[PDB]
Amino acid sequence: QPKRYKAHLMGTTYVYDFPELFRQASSSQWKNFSADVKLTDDFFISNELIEDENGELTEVEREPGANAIGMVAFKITVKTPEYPRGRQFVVVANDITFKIGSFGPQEDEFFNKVTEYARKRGIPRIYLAANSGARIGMAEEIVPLFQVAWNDAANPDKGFQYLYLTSEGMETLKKFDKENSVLTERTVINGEERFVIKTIIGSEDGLGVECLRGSGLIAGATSRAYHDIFTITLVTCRSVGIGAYLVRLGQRAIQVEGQPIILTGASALNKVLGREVYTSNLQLGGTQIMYNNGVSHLTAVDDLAGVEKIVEWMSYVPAKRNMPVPILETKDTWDRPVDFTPTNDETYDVRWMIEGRETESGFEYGLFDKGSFFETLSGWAKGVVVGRARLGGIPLGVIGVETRTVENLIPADPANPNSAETLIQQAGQVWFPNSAFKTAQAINDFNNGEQLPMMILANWRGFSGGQRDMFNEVLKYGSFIVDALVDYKQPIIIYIPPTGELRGGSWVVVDPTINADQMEMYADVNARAGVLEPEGTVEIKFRREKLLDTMNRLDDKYRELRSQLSNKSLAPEVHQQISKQLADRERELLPIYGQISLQFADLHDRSSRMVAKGVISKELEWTEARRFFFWRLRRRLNEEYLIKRLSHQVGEASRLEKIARIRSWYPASVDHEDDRQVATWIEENYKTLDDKLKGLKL
Amino acid sequence: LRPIATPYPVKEWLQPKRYKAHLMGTTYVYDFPELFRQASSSQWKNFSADVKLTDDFFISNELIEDENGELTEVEREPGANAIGMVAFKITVKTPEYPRGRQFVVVANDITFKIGSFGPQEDEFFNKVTEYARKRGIPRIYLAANSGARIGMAEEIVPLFQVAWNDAANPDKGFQYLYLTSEGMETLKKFDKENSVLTERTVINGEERFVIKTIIGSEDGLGVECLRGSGLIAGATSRAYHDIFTITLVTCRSVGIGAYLVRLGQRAIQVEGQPIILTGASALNKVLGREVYTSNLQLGGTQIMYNNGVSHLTAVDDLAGVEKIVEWMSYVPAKRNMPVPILETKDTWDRPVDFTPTNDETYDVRWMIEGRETESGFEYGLFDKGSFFETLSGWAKGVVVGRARLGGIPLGVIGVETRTVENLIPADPANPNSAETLIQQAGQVWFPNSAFKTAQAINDFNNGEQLPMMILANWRGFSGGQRDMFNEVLKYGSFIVDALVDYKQPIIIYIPPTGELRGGSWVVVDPTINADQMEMYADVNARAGVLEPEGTVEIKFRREKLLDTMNRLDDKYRELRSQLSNKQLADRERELLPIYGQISLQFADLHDRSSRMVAKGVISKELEWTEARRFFFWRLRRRLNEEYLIKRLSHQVGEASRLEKIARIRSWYPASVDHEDDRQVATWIEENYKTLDDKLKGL
Ligand SMILES: CC(C)n1ncc2c1C(=O)CC1(CCN(C(=O)c3ccc4n[nH]cc4c3)CC1)C2
Ligand SMILES: CC(C)n1ncc2c1C(=O)CC1(CCN(C(=O)c3ccc4n[nH]cc4c3)CC1)C2
Repeated sequence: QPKRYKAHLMGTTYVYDFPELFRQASSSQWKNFSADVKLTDDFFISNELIEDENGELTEVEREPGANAIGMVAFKITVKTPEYPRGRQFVVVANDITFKIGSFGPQEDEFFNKVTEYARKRGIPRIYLAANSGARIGMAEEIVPLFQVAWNDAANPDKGFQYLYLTSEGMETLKKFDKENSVLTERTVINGEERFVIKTIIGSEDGLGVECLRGSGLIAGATSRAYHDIFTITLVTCRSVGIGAYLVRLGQRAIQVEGQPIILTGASALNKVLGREVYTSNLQLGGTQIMYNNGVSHLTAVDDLAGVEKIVEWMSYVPAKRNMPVPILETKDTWDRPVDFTPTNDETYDVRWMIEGRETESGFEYGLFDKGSFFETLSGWAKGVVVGRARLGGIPLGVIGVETRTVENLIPADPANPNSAETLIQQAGQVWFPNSAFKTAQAINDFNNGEQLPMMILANWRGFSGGQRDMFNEVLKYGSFIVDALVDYKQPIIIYIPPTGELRGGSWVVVDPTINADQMEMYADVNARAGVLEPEGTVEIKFRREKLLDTMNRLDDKYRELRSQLSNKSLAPEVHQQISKQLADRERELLPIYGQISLQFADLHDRSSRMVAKGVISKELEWTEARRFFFWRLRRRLNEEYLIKRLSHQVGEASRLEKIARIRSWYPASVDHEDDRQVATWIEENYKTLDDKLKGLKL
Repeated sequence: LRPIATPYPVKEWLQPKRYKAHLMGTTYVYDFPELFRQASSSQWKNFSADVKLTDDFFISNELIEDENGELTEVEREPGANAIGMVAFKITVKTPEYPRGRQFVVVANDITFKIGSFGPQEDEFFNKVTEYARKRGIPRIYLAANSGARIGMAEEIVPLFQVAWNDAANPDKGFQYLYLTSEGMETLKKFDKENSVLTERTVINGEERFVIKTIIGSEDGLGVECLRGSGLIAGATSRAYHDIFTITLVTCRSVGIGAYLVRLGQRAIQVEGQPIILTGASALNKVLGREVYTSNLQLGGTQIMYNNGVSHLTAVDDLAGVEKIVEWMSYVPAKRNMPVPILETKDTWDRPVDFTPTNDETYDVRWMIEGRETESGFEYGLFDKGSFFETLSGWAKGVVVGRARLGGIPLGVIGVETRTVENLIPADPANPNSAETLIQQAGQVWFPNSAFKTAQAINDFNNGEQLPMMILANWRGFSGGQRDMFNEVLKYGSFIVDALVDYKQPIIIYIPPTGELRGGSWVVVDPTINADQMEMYADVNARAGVLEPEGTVEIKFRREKLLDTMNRLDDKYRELRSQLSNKQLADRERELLPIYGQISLQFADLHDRSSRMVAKGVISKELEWTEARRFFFWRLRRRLNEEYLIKRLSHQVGEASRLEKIARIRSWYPASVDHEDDRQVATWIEENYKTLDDKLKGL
C-alpha cells in the first residue's frame, strides 16, 4: 500500500498497523510471564471506534484506511497475565498520511469524543502522536479573484492601499455559493464598483482560529483525563504545537528515538532570529532534550519497543478506574528476608535495595519482587529513583534516594554565541529543585490514573539551602511534594531505611500528618532523625558552658584546677597561673569533649526515640521489612476496600468513624494490630462482610 | 528604667519582651494589632479624606485556648503568652466593608524561645488555621521564627559518664556513654526513669547502664517538633484552597517557617528579613569552606522577590501591614461572599483614553491603569489608582495584579511587550561561576512567565475567589533549545490546569495590536473551561495558526505569487502571453518586494476578529475605547448570573449548569433582551429579593 510506505518514509508505523504491534507486545508479555502458555486469537481483539448516526462512538469492523478524518481510534480487549479474563483500553492516533496528521476541527472533535468515551468507562487512553500541529489554510477561492488598489497603477513599487473584488469577482462567489467567503465594503473608483476586502473568511473549514478552538478543547480534555484515567503517549513521529502540548498534558510519555516533540520548527525559529541558529528539529525536541528534562519518562528504539513499554507500564495499573490494583505474584514470594543491606562505609546503588543485586556468589534479593522494578523518568533529576515495583505480587509506586553524586550537562545555547555547556553536580541525599520536582511529579503520576499505593524510602538530609538552589526556587518544588501528598488517595508508607535519615527540612514534607487518611511512617533500627545533624545540635545546645561543666565532672585535672580557684587567700599571680592552667586544660579537652557531645546528640536521633514520641508507627529491621510490609500493605488494601464499600452505603461519615465501624465487625479475638490475621479474616469473609454492608443499612 | 524622664511610660521597660523584639529588628507581636489599626485608618484617609473614624471602627481580640483546648477571645496584658505562637481576631470597618470584616492574624513570638516551633506552637497554629477555615475568614501569618525547636535531655547532661579507652589519655577515645547506679537512682527519684534506654553491663566489678537511646522527659526536643512541622505544612496547603492566606516575613523565617511562607503562597517580605532553609554558617561548615557571608545572601529579597516566592517587598513592618490590608481590599469578607464592590470617582461610563498603536512602543500598565501625560491623565481600561501589581520582582514578561472595573474587583493578567532582562547571580559555591544577564523577547511565554501566569490564575481563584481578565497578547511559547530544555512545555501545561480549576468568570480579551497564535491560543481557549470562560478580540487584534510570514511561506509560494503577477501586472501578463506561443524573470525581480507585501496582507486579512466571529470562536469583536463600558456590564451581568446559578444549587437536588442558566434566563421578562448585559444585571439586582423569596420553595 502507498499509505503504508508514506508512513514508513516519515519514520513511523501506519496507524492501522499499530493494533498488530499491541498484539505482538501482549503475546511477548505472556511469553515472559509463562513460556508454556498457549495463546489463541481470542486473547487479543482490536475494534475500530467510529461515530454512529447520533455522533456517538461505536465499535466497528471496517476495512482499514477508510478514515475520512486524520484521527483514528481502537478499543482493545486483551487477556494479560494480570487480567487473564481481559482488560480494555482505547488507542487514539493521528494518521500522519491524512493531511500530514494535522489537527483540524474534525480530528479535535473526534479526539475529544474518544477521550470522553475512555473517561466514561474508566479505561486507559493511549495516544500515538504523529502529527504537524493545528491545520493551516487560506481562502483559495479568493486567491484568483482579489484586485490591488495601487497608489499609482503605473508604478506598483509606490505601494497599495487595500485589496478588493470586482462585481464579476462577487458574482463568481455568488454563483459558487461562496458569498460568505469575504467581508466587503462597497466603494466606486473610476466609475467602477470596488468591494474592498475588510476580512477573508473562506468557504473551506480548517484554515485558522477554528483549528485553534479545537486545540484548546483537546488540551482541556487531556488535562481532565489525566486526573481520571491512566493516560500515556507514544511519540511515534514528530509531535508539533498542540501535539507537543498533548504529550505533556497526558503526563506519561514514551519517546521513540529520533522523533521530535516541538513547538516551532528550527527553520521558522531561524527566520525569526534572522540567522542560521538551529540545524534540526531534533536539536529542539529530541530525546537528549525531553528525556533529559523529564517531559519524556522513557525512550524507545522503535515503535514496537514503545508499544512494549506501554503494555509493561499498564501491567501495574488497574483494568479501569477504582478497580483494585492488579496482583501478580511471581516465583519471588513474600516469605523471605531481604538480602542486600546497605552500610554507612560502602557506596551503594539504591536500586540494589529495591530490586536486588546480582553477585559472584549469586543473587542478593532486595525489598521488592525480583525483576519487578520498572524505572521511569530515568533520564531526569537522577538524585531520586522512581518506578513501579511489586511486593509479593502487590503493585506500587516506589521513590528511592540516589546516594551517589549526580551530574547533568546543560547544553550550550545555540542562540547565544557566549554560551558553553555546563556540568552541574548535586550531592546525594539532598533535594534540589529538579529532584524535588521529580518527587512531586512521581507522587502525582502514581496517584492519578495509576491509583497505586506508594512507598517512599525516605533518605534526605534536607533541601539544598545554598544561594543558587534558593534562587532556583527549591521552596516551590518542595511545596509541590506537600500538595501531591495531600491529594493522595491510596495507602502510603514512609520508611526511613537502614543508613537512612530525615532532618528538619526533609521531614516537613513527608510527615504522615500531611495526609493522616493514607500515610504512615516507619524507621529502621539503624535510621536517624532529628531537627539538625549532631554538628548543628551541639552548636545550638551543647555550647562551651556545657562542655566546661562536663570537663569539671569527668576530668580529674580540670576539676582539680577549678577547685584550687575556691581559695580566697591566693596571691594574684598564683591565681593567674592556675586559671591559665584551667584554660590550657580546656583547649586540650575541647576536641574529645566535642566528640562526646556529638555522641550525646546522636543518641537522641534514634528510631527508639521516634517510637517513644509517637511520630512513627513502628521501628523495623530491614531484613524483615519485606515480610512486614507485604502483610501491612495487603491488610491496608483490604481495609481501604471495605471503607469504600461503606462509603457507597449509609451516606456521609468521617474516615475515623468508617474504619472504627469496619474494625468493630472483626471477631473480638482478632488482634487489630496483626496485619496477616486481619487481611486473612477479611479475605475469608468478603461475602459475609458484603451481607453485613447490605444488611446494616436498613 | 532607661530612659529616665520620658513624658509617657517606657513601653520597652514595662514589657522587656518588646525591647527584645526591637533588638531582633522586628515589631513586638502584641504591637502588630496597632499597626493593623494604623493601616486600616490610612485606608479610610486614602478612600475619603473627610471620613471621621471612632475607636469602634477597629477591634483586635487575642485568641487563646480554653480548658477544652477551644479558641476563645480574651483581653489580657501583652507578654502573658505561655507559648511562642499568638493569634488575634480582627474586626475592622473598611471602605469595601463599612459595617465590618473579620480576619485572623497568627504570629510567632520571636521573644519566646527565639520564635521556634515546638509541638504546642504547631498545635495552636493548626487550631487557628482551622478556626479561620471554619468561619471562611482570611488567615494572615506574621513570620518571625527560628524553625523547629531544638533540644536535648537536660536531666542527662549532669549524669552521663564516658567509657574511656584509656582514662589517663582522653584523646585516645571513648567507647560509649553510661549511667552509674546512682545516676539511675537520681532519675528514679525525679520520676524520669523513661528518659533513657539503657543496657546493664559490669566492668571492674561496677554496674554500667550503657546509654542505648536518649529520650528525655521534656517535650520539644526533636522528631515531635518535626511531626508538628508536617501537620502545619499540610494545614497551610489545605487552607490556601479554602480561605485567603497571606504571610508577612517580619523577621527571619527558617525551615518550616520558610515552607509556611511558600505554602500560604501570598507573601510580603520586609527588606533585610531572610527566608532561609539552612543558615550560611552551617552551609559553610558542611562545604568545609567560607562560601557564604550572610543569611540575606541565601534568602533576602534579591533572591525571593526576584524568584516569585515573595510577591511583594516592604521597607518595614507597617509598609508590609499596609500591603496586606490593600491586597485584602479586593478580597471577599469571607469565603463565598460576593467580590467586594468599591466604586471610586472613576466611574464605568467613560471611553478608554490610552490606545496602543502598531508602530509605537507602550507599557501595558498604561492600558490597564492609565498614563499621566503633559496634557493631563489618559485613563486606561480599569479604575484610576486601582491597579495593585503583585509578583512584580519576578518574570516581568507578564504583568499580574488586582484592579477594579467600575468598582468590581478582579485579577488582571497583561503582557509586557518590551524585552525583559533578569540577572542570574554568580553561584558563590562555584569559583567558575559568573553573573548572567538573560533577555527574553516581549509577547513570548518563557518558562518563568508561563509559571507566573499559572501561579496568578491559581492565586486569583483560591481564597481570593476573584473573576479574571487576561489581556491575551502572546505570539506563542519560546520554542528554542534552551527554553525547551528548561521545560517550557511543563509550565505552559500548568496554565491549562489552572484554567480547568477556575471557579469565577473569566474574560480572555485580545486587545488592540494584540495577538494569539497556534501555540498561545491552545492554553487560553474558552473550551478549556466552558463554564467560566469567554473570549473577545479587538477589531485591531490578530489570530491565526502562524504569523503572516509563516502562512505565506507555505500557502503563498513563488508560483502562486507569479500567478498573481500574471493576473495583476500588465507588463508580467504580456511577457507570459508571449512565451505561450530570462526577460519575464526580471519583471519578477522588480515586483517581488511589493507582491510579497500583498501576499502578507492577503494572509493578514484572514487573521481578523471578523473571521473569529464568523467561525464562532469569540463571543464578540470589540472596540478598545468602548471596552470599559462593555466589560463593566458584561462582568456585572455574569457575576449576577453566577450568583443565581449558586442559589439554584440550594434547590431541587442536582441539575446541570446548562439547565440552571436556562431556568434562570427563562425568568427574564419580554422587555429584557438577554443579549443586553446592563438590562439583565439591572433586572436581576431589582428582583434578587423577589427571586430569593420565590425560590424558597419552588
Ligand atoms: C551544601 C548543600 C548542597 N547541602 N549539602 C548537604 C546538606 C545541604 C543543605 O543545604 C542542607 C543540609 C541539611 C542538614 N544539615 C544540618 O542539619 C546541619 C545543620 C547545622 C549544622 N552545623 N554544622 C553542621 C550542620 C549540619 C546540613 C545542611 C544538608
Ligand atoms: C525565538 C523565540 C524566543 N521567539 N521569538 C518570537 C517567537 C518565538 C518563538 O519561539 C515562537 C514564535 C511563535 C509565532 N511565530 C510564528 O507563527 C511564525 C511561524 C513560522 C514563521 N516563518 N517565518 C516567520 C514565522 C513566524 C514565530 C515563532 C514567536
